[PDB]
Formats: sequence, C-alpha cells, structure tokens
Amino acid sequence: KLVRLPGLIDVHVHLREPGGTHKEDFASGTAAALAGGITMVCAMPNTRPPIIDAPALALAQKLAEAGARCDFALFLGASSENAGTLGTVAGSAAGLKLYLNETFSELRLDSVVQWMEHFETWPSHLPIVAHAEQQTVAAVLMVAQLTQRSVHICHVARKEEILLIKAAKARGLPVTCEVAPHHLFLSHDDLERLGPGKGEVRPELGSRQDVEALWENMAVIDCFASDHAPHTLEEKCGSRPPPGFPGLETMLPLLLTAVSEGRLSLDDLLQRLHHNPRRIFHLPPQEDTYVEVDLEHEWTIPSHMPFSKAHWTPFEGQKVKGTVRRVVLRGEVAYIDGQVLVPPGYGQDVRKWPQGAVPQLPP
Amino acid sequence: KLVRLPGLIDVHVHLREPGGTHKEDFASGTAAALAGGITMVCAMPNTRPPIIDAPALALAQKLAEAGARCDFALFLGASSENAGTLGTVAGSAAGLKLYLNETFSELRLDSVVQWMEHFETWPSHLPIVAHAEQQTVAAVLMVAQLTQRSVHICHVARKEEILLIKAAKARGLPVTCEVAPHHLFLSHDDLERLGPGKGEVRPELGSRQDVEALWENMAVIDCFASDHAPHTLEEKCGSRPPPGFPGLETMLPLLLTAVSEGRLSLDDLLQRLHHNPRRIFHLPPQEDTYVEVDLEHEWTIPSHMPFSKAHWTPFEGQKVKGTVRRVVLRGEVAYIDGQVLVPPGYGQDVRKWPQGAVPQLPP
Ligand SMILES: O=C(O)c1[nH]c(=O)[nH]c(=O)c1F
Ligand SMILES: O=C(O)c1[nH]c(=O)[nH]c(=O)c1F
Ligand SMILES: [Zn+2]
Ligand SMILES: [Zn+2]
Ligand SMILES: [Zn+2]
Ligand SMILES: [Zn+2]
Repeated sequence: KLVRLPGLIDVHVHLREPGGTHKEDFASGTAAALAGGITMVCAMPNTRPPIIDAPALALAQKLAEAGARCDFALFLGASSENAGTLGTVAGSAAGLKLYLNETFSELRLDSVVQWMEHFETWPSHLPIVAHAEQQTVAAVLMVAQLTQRSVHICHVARKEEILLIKAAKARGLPVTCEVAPHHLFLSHDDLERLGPGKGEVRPELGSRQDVEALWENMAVIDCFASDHAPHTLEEKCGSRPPPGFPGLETMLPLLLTAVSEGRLSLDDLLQRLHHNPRRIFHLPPQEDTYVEVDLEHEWTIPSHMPFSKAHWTPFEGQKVKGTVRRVVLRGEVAYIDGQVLVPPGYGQDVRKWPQGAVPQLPP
Repeated sequence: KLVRLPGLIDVHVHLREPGGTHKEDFASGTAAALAGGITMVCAMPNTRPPIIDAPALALAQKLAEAGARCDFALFLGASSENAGTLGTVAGSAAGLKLYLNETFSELRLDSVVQWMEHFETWPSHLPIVAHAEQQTVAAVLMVAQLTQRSVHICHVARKEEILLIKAAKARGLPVTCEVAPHHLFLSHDDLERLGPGKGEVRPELGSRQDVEALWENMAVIDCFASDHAPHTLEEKCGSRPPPGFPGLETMLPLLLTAVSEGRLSLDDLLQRLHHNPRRIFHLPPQEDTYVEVDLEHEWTIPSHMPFSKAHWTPFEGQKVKGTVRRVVLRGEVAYIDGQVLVPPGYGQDVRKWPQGAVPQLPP
C-alpha cells in the first residue's frame, strides 16, 4: 500500500538561476524537487546576479515563474549596502538570508554591526535566516536578542551548535533551526570514499559524535531542509572545488529509510518537512496537493539521480527503503515513477497568493 | 608642580613566569609596572605551565610573592578539562580568563559548549574575562546571558566591537570592557614602520577608523589595561613572530599626553586606570600608596624602555608629555626617576588581604 503525505516543503535550496544554469536551473531543480516528494521550495539568493536588490528580485521572480515546475518563494540576501533599502519588496520574499561565514564578496558582511542593521531595518514580522556556524550561532542569537526578534539557523551540523540552540530554547528564546540530510547520514568517515573535492561542503561533514548528537537531539530540530547546492562533477573534482551537495532527490528517501528503521516517526518527519516550514515561514497550503510514497521498495542510490544537473551525489552506494511514487500538485499529476509531467512554468510564487502574504499589524 | 594620583591598576599583564623568564619575569615586569605608575597588576595565566589548575596556581603564587615588586592578583585560565574543578581555589584568583580565539593548545576551547560549562561552574560572584574578537564578542555575550551573569571583554580593538558593546550596554546587559594603548595610539598606518614581525599582535592593529571609533566611544570603555605581552626582539623579528607588545612603561605617558591635549580628562583617566578596575575585579585599596607625575616634561619614546626584558617598544619615536616621577607603595618609596627602590618580593597577593576577598552570600 502507498502512504499519502501532504505536499512537502524544502526551505533551503540553491537553484542557480540566474547565472549558474549549467549547475541547475529552475526547471531542472524543481524537477528534482518533485522527484523527491517536494512541492514547494524556498530558493537562496546567492545567484549571479545575487538577489540583493529589487531589480535582481524582479528578474529572479520572472525566471522562476517561467521555469519552476513546483511552487516557490525567493529569499532576498543581505549585503553590506542594502540594509534599510528592501522595505518595499521584503514582503514578497521568502525572508532575508544572512551569510555570516564564507560566501562571495557581494553577500559578505564584515561586521556584526551590519548584522544589527539588518535585524533593525528588515520588517519585524518577516523571516530572517542565517548561515551561522559554530560560535557564529551564538553571535547571531545575541544580535537577535539585542533587536528583540526571532532568527532561524540554517543547516545545523554540529553537536556544539545543536546544544547551543537547545540551551537557547530552554531559556525561551525565539530561535528555530533546520538540519540537512548530509549532516544526518554522512560524516568524516565518508571523506575517504568521497575524496577532498566531492566532500567539500559548508558546513563541513561532522564527526560521528556530531551526527549522533543531532539524532539524539531531534526534538531541537524544527525542520529538515536539503541545502540543495548543485555543482557539476567537473567543478567538484577540479582545482578549486566549490562547496555543496545536491540533495532534493535523495532527502526523502534517506529520511523514509530512517522512519522504516524506527529512528524517527512518520509524524516527526512531517512536522519537519511540512508543518514547521509552513509555520516558520508563513507559507500557504497548496490545494489538491499530495505525495504518495512506497515504504517497502529497497534500492541503492546510483552515481547520479535523474534530474539535478549536478549529475552526481555524495550518497552513491547507500541502501534506502522508501520511494516517491506519485506527486499531485494543485490537481495535476506532477510526477510518477521517474517522469515529471508538469512543464516549466507550472510553478507559482506563493508570496503572490492572498493566503501567502505574511500577516502584519496595520500602519 | 607634580600631580598626585592614586595607585593605578593594570588588569591585563603577561609576566611570563613561570616558564618564559627570558621574556620577562615577576621582578622585571613589576619593575616596569612601577616605572609606568602602576602599583597593582593582574597577571594572565598563559604561562608554562599555564595556570589552569591548583598546583600551577600554587607555584605561580610563590613565584609572584618572591619576585613581584608591586602588588598583584593572578588569573586562572579556562581549559577544555578544568570546568567544575576550580571551585576551591577560584576565590584566590583575580578571576577566570577565557581565550576564545587564538592561543596555545592547553587553553584552547573547541566549542561554545565549553564556554557555557565554565560560565555555569565558575562561582557566580567572581570575575570572568575573555579574549573575544569581532563576532566572538557577541558570542560570549550570548553565553553570559544564557547563564545570567556578567562578563568583561579584554582589549577591545575595533569599531565593530565597541559598537556591539555599546548596544549591549544600552540594553542594560552586564558587560564591561577594557582598551589597550596600542589600539588607541597605533594603527595600520604604523605597520610600514614596525614591519610584519614587530607589528604582530592579537587583536591586530586596527584601521584609522577603528582607532577613531574607540576615542569617539570613550564613554563605553570601562578600563585601560596594557595587555603587556613581552617578547624579545629576536622573537619578534624571527621566523615565527609571537604576537604582542610590551606596554607597562609606555601606557601612562601615552595617556597623560592625551590628557594634556584635552582628548580625555584626568578624571576620565583615573576612572579607567583606578576606580573601574577596583570595582569590576573587587580589588582592595592600597594604603599609603600614590603616584606623582609631571605633566610638563616632553620626551621621545626610545628604542627600549629601561625595565621590560622585551627590550623593544612599538611606540619608539612617539613624542609624549607626561612622566612618572615618584611612586610610593604601602609607605615605601618604590620608584624615583628611573630607579626602582623596592626589591623583588616586596609585592603581595591582594587576594590574601582580608579586604581583597570577593564578598559573597553565605552557603
Ligand atoms: O551555494 C552553495 O553552493 C553553497 N554551498 C555550501 O556547501 N554551503 C553554502 O553556504 C552555500 F551557499
Ligand atoms: O601572551 C601573549 O603574548 C599574547 N599576545 C597577544 O598579542 N595577544 C594575546 O592574546 C596573548 F595572549
Ligand atoms: Zn549555507
Ligand atoms: Zn545554502
Ligand atoms: Zn588577549
Ligand atoms: Zn593578554
């Protein structure tokens, strides 16, 4: 028998359009999403041009409307120059993304004062998410407290980080977080197989103790999100390997395997890939939308999944139990057993739906 | 006419004994202190052995009692192994020092969870100070809030850091800080003259804008403290230059010059080199103790000051106006015009004085 799930949401993907379309584009990346049982994605702003101003957002919105096969929201990115300039378009974005560790120059913040300025100027009712590793988690939490608002921490990867967040939650601080599949299912032990190029990712793969700590502290994890970060094999295996793994097509199969093994429950999964993404990011329901999965079928992850242009995967060789069989999106069959059946452009910007605007107090 | 000042206190010095006595020892370092108008010093724990346990503290206490010419308190240092082990000796120390950025392996903390453990286990009534640069300031402030206590930030060197602290103080958070003379009187502009070896210090020399920001935000600075960090010229000019400047003998002359120029008042100076050190660290008064300075005498800083074994100074060539003429410590003439007149061992551990114990609620 098939199990019917609601439309799953991935709040952290890199779809590379504009400007990196050999790595992925809206059409290929959203095909990958649907194949992974994901019907709504939130796309990060570190494209070329990066989504750091109104014109870049407008361009990305049209590229997404024309290419996306599933529904989406687009993040804006914080820069050293745009604090206090995004007020008119802020509500149209998934949220604001801060890159607080490594990134390219356009998104680099050189001072915590710049973080403060963003927390002070970004509308208080809208989401802020951060790439914030190790001590940077504590630092951005401090900025959030000084400015008396919430923050969501992207891809938590370490015992250190999840325990800090746990302590913050115990103090009633408004912080949420997500964890990516590679930080639950891969570790340092896998670097021998992957090699130093393929294995490059930020946050880096953790120790066995890091992975164990994330599982032990599942209660502290609000969301799963792939951090789908496609690069071609040539790039990953070259002289200056970019960090990141593709992950849309493998996330749900990996997690379903863990459900099958009793490592977490189906509800635990659905809180983290549906309900909590909805509530943290104020994402609307999708009418007539559901995913049918098969929990019995055992298979081995191949050297590349069918859809991502990355055309490789760090999970090659892992045995999984769990398969996406069918996806229906807003009343149309979007995916069946390896075939995507909705065209580029079927997808819509959920922030334009009346139910997808973030509620706020009147002026 | 001479101006009579109270006995000045430097809460941040490295006296290198035990184990680095070619760089400085208690006798030479405290001679330097007296020559700089300083009658009480707090010595950092990054010696060899480092002061991270009771036996090392006991050794350092005896070396200081035998060698110090001025009065002192000794810091304990946080390590990855000693949280929850220092309770019996904590009250005998100046406070607990956390090295949160670069340091040697024995004092390295690999996780913010280790910082949390120290804040939770160190007695709540006793001082904690941190080497915490840039975002690390925000991170350690977060740990302090989670554990609902105060923290003092060592050598604030950047616009970013002083503005973060300013914002924290505006929110009523219990944080204090100190600034070292090199971050007020030297900058990037001086690296050409100093060279890359001599110029090595942590925190590094800041931009002109950093220096300007510290002066503009003098109200936010609770203490001046030298971070006297002596290394020999051979070491500074060698293949792996250690970071740090000697500074006991130049701190007061530099600051008196600024007082003379109306950059801050004499009271501003005395709050920062006497009253605030006393109150933050619960340091006792010194009976019959005072410093007489001459504010008229103009001189140029030489290539080395008379007492520090570092035998060099990054302030060489700077013109100053202000000289220490005489120091009286506990009723004895300790220094006159270049001559130290109290022997090694004259100095005492102020934490052993009845008035130098930190008051606490009964068990
Ligand atoms: O865009 C990427 O490739 C990327 N890859 C990573 O591994 N971490 C990131 O923070 C990131 F932005
Ligand atoms: O002990 C030292 O030499 C030293 N020198 C520095 O410049 N910064 C430090 O944090 C330090 F511990
Ligand atoms: Zn990231
Ligand atoms: Zn990412
Ligand atoms: Zn330091
Ligand atoms: Zn120091």
